Amino acid sequence: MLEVCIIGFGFSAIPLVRELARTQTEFQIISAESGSVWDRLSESGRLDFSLVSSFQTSFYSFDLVRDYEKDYYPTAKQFYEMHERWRSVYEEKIIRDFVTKIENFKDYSLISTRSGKTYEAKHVVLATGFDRLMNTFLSNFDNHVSNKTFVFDTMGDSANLLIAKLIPNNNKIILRTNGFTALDQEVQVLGKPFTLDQLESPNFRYVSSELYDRLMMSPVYPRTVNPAVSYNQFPLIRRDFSWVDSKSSPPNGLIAIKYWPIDQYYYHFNDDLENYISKGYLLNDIAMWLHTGKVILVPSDTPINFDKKTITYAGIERSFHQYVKGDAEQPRLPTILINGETPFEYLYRDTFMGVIPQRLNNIYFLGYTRPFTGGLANITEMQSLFIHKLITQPQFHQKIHQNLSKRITAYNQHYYGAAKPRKHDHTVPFGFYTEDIARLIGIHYQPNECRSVRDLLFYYAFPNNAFKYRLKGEYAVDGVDELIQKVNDKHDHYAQVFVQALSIRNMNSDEAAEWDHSARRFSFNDMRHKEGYRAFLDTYLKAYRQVENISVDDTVVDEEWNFMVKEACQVRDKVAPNIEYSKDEDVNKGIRLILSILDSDISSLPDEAQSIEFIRRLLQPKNYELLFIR
Ligand SMILES: Cc1cc2nc3c(=O)[nH]c(=O)nc-3n(C[C@H](O)[C@H](O)[C@H](O)COP(=O)(O)OP(=O)(O)OC[C@H]3O[C@@H](n4cnc5c(N)ncnc54)[C@H](O)[C@@H]3O)c2cc1C
Ligand SMILES: N[C@@H](Cc1c[nH]c2ccc(Br)cc12)C(=O)O
Repeated sequence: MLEVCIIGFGFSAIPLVRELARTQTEFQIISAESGSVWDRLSESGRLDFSLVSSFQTSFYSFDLVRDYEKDYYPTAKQFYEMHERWRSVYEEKIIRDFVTKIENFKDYSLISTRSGKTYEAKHVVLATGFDRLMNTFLSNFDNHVSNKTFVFDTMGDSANLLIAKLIPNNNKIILRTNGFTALDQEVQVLGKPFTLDQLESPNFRYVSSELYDRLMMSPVYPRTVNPAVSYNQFPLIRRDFSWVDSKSSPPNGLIAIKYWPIDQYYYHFNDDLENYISKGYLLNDIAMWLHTGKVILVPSDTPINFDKKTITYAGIERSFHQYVKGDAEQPRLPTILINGETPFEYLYRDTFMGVIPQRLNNIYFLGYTRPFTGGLANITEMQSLFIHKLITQPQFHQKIHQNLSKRITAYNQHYYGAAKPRKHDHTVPFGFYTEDIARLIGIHYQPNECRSVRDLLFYYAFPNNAFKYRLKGEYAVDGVDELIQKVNDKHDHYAQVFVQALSIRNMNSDEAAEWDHSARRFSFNDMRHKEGYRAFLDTYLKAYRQVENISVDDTVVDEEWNFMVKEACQVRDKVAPNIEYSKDEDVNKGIRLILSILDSDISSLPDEAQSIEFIRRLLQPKNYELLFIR
């Protein structure tokens, strides 16, 4: 009898397959001849974009320990090429077939395929990915279309990439939506670029949820009246967050689009523009789009007639080429029959950690948890270790399964509270989720075991990437020690984010919100760093056009657009003139102090002032309890 059957092989299954091979656990892989989105993109020649996520968080530890030399954003092509190298390694283990049904019994499953071949497996892993409605617009939709109006109903990473490809052909973009959360994928810290995922210091939640909340949420919730922030210049981008019923911030179920702010795009690519664009580094600055009016927001309830293909805003009945419904995404599960008979119904909240479903035996879900920021690799790598330990160690299987029902209840209380199930429940802050899996497995770190200030930085400030937990113990990866030193050496041991937490320990929500926005350039949606980039933007559009052999005339005028843009940008034409310290000042001093006491013993530190008292209490954080683990 087959010990393990993995269904679907793309990206998510790689780490688990690796661990099963290591313990010589008997496994077979079944995966469709047709492959995935990435093969459609490959063969239609549309691997012509880059990831929104850092190398550090998008490629697995066993690759990073060989190939990390610096932070960069991988291209679509580099991501697919990495899928194809790992497929080649394991191709002998893969049956090319399509699973149509799983019949789940007490300690085994009967798997049906389209060939009609049947397989019996004690443990079954689904790593089948998602059906995504937007994939067609990326796969197929045309790059010649020009000067048309498009209406999007929702704003996600796919819509934002499509908008990036549309804008250089003078296509006009209308977002009719109930707000969206966008974040600069990169932040300049004392002149050095940090991806946003490197600045979240998530283990500060254990100190207090209130402190973690005021440190993180001012770019998301409208807490500052600083007139430089997009959610003040363009109030329509604001969301209804009344659904949120949890002390854990940022909450599970929050989604953001991550985008290149034009200032950082310039710093990276100005020097060799066309060649960078040709590689898939595309400018997707939604905030620069709202600034220059190439995108406009209109109310959620703005009247639209699909019969005549017109939207009614600014007293103008406006004609559009295409309405884009908006990315719904569904896990590609085959029919699963409970005890051979009753169809299983998938709901994220009814699985433990997005992996273990109820009323099924020895069936695990790999790849159906989405990270709030950073790449999927961090999530799937930790899920792979969790599944590996559940499949190979019966004691661990029993320990998790015995009280599965109450772990799930305790998880849902902590992270969702009394909120109704939502379609984005599957979205988790990466640094909570990786840490949660690490504590479940026992490869986590103990704050009490920190000895030096250096150790405290590693524990609190070093990002909770999967490879953080493969330094030592049960799932150690060779070379992770040198990886961490490289990453620490390049990011000043994450002293800046440690200092951020220190700066707001004694503030309230509102004070923290003002402080986070006092910078010359604050991290997210800073509308002061747009105007001075218009010259660069034309160099960009021209370079893009040259790359894609496009002709277009920038003298054509859509006076109806102008009335709608000016109607749209009314609040901005009021607020932006009100524009015009602390964060820049506090960071620069804090970092000097911290770097000075790096190798100082914590326990020994004497009685600036209560910042030492605070640093000492980090050995004994008061909000460490996670009842889905304990
Ligand atoms: C446009 C786009 C951009 C993305 N950008 C990023 C990014 O910047 N950073 C990031 O970290 N992530 C990103 N992702 C998300 C993620 O990294 C990819 O979706 C990834 O391909 C998911 O890998 P997977 O193994 O879960 O699924 P897939 O890659 O889809 O692989 C699943 C495989 O299972 C097969 N299969 C499905 N059902 C069956 C069945 N019943 N029987 C047999 N075989 C089956 C499929 O044919 C496929 O070959 C992006 C996704 C998309 C679509
Ligand atoms: N005070 C932090 C906020 C931050 C940093 N990184 C983040 C990522 C997601 C979200 Br929501 C917030 C952040 C910063 O500005 O560096």
